[PDB]
Amino acid sequence: MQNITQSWFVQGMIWATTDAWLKGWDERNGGNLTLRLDDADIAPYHDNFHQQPRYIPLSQPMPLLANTPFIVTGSGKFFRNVQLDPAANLGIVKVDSDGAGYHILWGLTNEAVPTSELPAHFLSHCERIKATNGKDRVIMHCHATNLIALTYVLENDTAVFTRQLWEGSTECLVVFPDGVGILPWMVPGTDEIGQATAQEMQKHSLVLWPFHGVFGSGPTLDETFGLIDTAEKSAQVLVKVYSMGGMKQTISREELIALGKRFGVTPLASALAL
Amino acid sequence: MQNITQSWFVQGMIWATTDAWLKGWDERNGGNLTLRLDDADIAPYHDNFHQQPRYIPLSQPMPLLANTPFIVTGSGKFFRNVQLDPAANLGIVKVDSDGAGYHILWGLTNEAVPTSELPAHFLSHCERIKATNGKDRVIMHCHATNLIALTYVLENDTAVFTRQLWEGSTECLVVFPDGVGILPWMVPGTDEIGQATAQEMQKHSLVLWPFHGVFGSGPTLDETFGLIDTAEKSAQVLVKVYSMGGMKQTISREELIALGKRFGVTPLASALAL
Amino acid sequence: MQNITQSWFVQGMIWATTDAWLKGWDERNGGNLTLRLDDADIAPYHDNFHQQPRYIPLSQPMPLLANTPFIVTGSGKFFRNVQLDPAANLGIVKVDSDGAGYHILWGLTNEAVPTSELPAHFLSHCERIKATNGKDRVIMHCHATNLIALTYVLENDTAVFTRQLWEGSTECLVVFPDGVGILPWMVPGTDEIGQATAQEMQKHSLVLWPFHGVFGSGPTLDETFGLIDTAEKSAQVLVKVYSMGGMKQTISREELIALGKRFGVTPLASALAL
Amino acid sequence: MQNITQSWFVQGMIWATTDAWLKGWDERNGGNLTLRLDDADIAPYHDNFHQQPRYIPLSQPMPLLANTPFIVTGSGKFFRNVQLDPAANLGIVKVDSDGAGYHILWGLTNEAVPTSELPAHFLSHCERIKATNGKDRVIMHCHATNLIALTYVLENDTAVFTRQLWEGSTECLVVFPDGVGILPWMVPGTDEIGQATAQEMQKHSLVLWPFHGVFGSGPTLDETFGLIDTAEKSAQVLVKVYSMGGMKQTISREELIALGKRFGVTPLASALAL
Ligand SMILES: [Zn+2]
Ligand SMILES: [Zn+2]
Ligand SMILES: [Zn+2]
Ligand SMILES: [Zn+2]
Ligand SMILES: [Zn+2]
Ligand SMILES: [Zn+2]
Ligand SMILES: [Zn+2]
Ligand SMILES: [Zn+2]
Ligand SMILES: [Zn+2]
Ligand SMILES: [Zn+2]
Ligand SMILES: [Zn+2]
Ligand SMILES: [Zn+2]
Repeated sequence: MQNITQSWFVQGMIWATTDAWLKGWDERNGGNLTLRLDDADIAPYHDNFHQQPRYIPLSQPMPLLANTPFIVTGSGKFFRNVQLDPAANLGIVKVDSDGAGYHILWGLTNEAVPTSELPAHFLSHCERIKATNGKDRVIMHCHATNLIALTYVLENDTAVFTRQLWEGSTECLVVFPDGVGILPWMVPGTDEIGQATAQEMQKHSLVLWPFHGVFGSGPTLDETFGLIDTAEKSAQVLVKVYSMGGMKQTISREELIALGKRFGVTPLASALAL
Repeated sequence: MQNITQSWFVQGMIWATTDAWLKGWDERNGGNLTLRLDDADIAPYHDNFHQQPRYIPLSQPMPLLANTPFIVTGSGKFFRNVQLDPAANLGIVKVDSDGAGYHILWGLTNEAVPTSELPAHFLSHCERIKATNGKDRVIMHCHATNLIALTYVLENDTAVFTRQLWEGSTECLVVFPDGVGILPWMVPGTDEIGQATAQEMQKHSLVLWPFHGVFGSGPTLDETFGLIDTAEKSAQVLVKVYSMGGMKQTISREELIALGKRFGVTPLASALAL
Repeated sequence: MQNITQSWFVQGMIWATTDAWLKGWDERNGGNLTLRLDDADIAPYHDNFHQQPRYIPLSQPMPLLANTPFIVTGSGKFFRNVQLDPAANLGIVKVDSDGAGYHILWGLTNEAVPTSELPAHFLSHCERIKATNGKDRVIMHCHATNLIALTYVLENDTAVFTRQLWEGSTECLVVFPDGVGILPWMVPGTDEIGQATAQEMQKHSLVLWPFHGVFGSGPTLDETFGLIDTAEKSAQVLVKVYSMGGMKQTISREELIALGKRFGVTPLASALAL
Repeated sequence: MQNITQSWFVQGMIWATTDAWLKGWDERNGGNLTLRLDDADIAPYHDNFHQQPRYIPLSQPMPLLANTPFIVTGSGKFFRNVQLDPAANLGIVKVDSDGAGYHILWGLTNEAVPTSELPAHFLSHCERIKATNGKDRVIMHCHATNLIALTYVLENDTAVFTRQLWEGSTECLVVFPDGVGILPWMVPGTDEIGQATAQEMQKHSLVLWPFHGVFGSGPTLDETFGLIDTAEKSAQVLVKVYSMGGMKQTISREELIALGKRFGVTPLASALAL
């Protein structure tokens, strides 16, 4: 066999955090990542676990997550460093039988704790489980540069921002037909931002935090990264276009309608009506 | 000997898709790549082939491709992932004796299929074989960032866009004297876009899809990548120039004429007449 | 055991200089880095030391640094090259018992000397030791591209520049609540710039040199790099925003106040009053 | 011992071409590089040489280069590929006893030839040998993106362009006090451009070719790359500044004078007088 560091999920967390770091999305400790696992994923490795797993209570219980293991990035940890020492910067946590707290089964060495945003990641996992009949398994936050820049110049409105993003690369309507939900600026790490993000996650796989960054959900690390990368690539194109004095032409409503029909998706009505 | 993963063509596909990924041209599954092989390339490795190669019919037969093997990127596959698992993300296909379909000789594991754009890649291969007396072997699509951005600000016209690209780096006229053919925006993955792209490929080695990306043809992976990289580098320069308020000076018609004479190329007349 | 090149501190210097090089912050010999060590760090490796450590006097003695070892980048050395040959490009120096000079214990082969800016790094180390009760251990200088660009377009004033940086990413107020001190342009490598930078370091962990670059202080290589990376990422966002015609909206004073309260920091009053 | 591929000079050529490729300066075959060697460099490896070195005549003899070996990039070769197969993409050439031609001692396999710009590189080597009493050993050409972009917006005049570059990063006056000589646009690969570049090399270590790229000279690969990287980094800053609507403040003549005095350099008078 092998050590847990060579598992598909530890190697996956490494690749995702490194690639996000390399894109320029995760300065310092900016960003966090949680992946919902099955018991079968971690089972072969139980003797690599901490002998006496630390328990941390959850302020709000999440019975929908009872008995569920996750691999998570740590609080104050750098995406840059994950590849260098996965055990120091990542943890495997398991929510207990009534969803009242979790045990830290592996990693987060030297008394590290999960991302301060864990109970918020958990709330969004809950809404995404319901919204997708258990398909979604990942919540990813990063400081995607061009998407951030756009929040200073575009109206911070779901329909308006979504429509520009759709225009900025042909694939975007196909990739996120439900659009990108945009919150008002909120104090990060608060219960209130967690709740508001989870509420937006009911209707969208992508949520923007003006002047701060993006939140994405998806079934796998690759698909979730890909989702955020698609929105950020469109944002990159838009920044160049706006910098050159704006669109002389663009993808029309008629074209977006034809696109949604061909790919069997229902584009967000408000964004499409503009 | 060696396994097929170490062949020049599998290693070539890996390098090309990775480099395109690293340039920022291939977010998510954006992009696709097909390379026409000879029987001699794949022959040493036949016992590595799937035991019972899956057959897929072609909607339109292509007898010009009868008996021809290709290595191709898979549908829904990420350029990012090719280096990690070539067999999962790439396939070797061989068109049958009457060009009615192809067998999947190798790769595309777990029921993966070639790029949904395979019959379109095939149509362009056909036109490029005819246009170059069999020299061209590669069709490459990617989401080249600056070229995309320019399609929102420049007139989407072959002559006009080609002329700006020629101006944006001295080598461009020498590298693509036949210019870049620009289609109207079209729904991707359709028969209609495949046909229109193949028609443009009769007269140009590079074709642009407004608000979406670029298509290039060439004799080798390196030369085809190089061709697209040249156009995208010129586009990068132009974006910076337009962002700084536009050209105060540029390469003149007189200079472009002198350049084409020295290098023994015939610049596209309409682009040169501007 | 191991050679000194595999120590945490030599490997740390390698990663920090390489990453800064990869970010585009350290063309040629642009940039310098010094890390304050303990005797326990270098002790195991004393027999790897130069047999007869070269002594260099300090123009101004620094008794606060008596007996203190540092690992430092060399004068005229390239950040790019550190990874290739740490011993050629890095040195371990130890300040003597009265702070009158230092011995070169290791590295800086072929008669290389520490960064010409060593006595200035030392002055800032002194002010940062006092300002943080010995917590700070690193002084890092680099040519952070977007921060440089901003010094041609923003008022070069501590309060004004700090406030824009806070606005340019939500985390910035939390990461540098004391702000970024901005000096007038000064001739580099002079006693005068060393003194002025050290004076600014009394009140700020980050100091800008208009038309030149940034200086940061912190307790570890990672945290200091992270600090500079945070300011530069905000600057990158601001450059894009200014390029697109400026802020239509931004983080308000009210929001910054709420942010500082939640995170338990006191934002620089003058920057906050704007 | 070792094979020639592990020599300092083959490894140096690899690093220089790869790094230039990674910076985005060398799309396709854009760019070329020649390094003047001594007989002592190549001597240990003579039995690795081609058995019967191919001879190529020089159109104009260069007796100043008699008996001199060089390692060079090949014609039509990609900087990207050098790391993959140095022998295919690089050659060691040795100019014969009267400077009438050269033998290809090593590399350029499969009938490859040195950069079509070899006799031009050679002419500049000659002028740089004279200008520096034999210190300069490298001629490097690349398609440095931001420097190219600036040639569409700044006056293509030595004094004017040099002065902006000096302003764009404090170190530039110190690094190239003699300035950057700017030619008119010329047809590349011609005798005329070779001559004009060599003439500019009498007075400058850096020469710009509008709408095309840069040429640099220096004593080592690192120092020459560093020289070009410095000018390109300043150009990058200037592009951002011009994109944000231009300089509100900048490095003054008075400051540049003070800078040149401190560093013991004589700034180009015409650029300084502006
Ligand atoms: Zn965040
Ligand atoms: Zn067990
Ligand atoms: Zn919504
Ligand atoms: Zn596409
Ligand atoms: Zn067999
Ligand atoms: Zn056409
Ligand atoms: Zn500096
Ligand atoms: Zn000892
Ligand atoms: Zn201050
Ligand atoms: Zn060139
Ligand atoms: Zn011999
Ligand atoms: Zn001159």
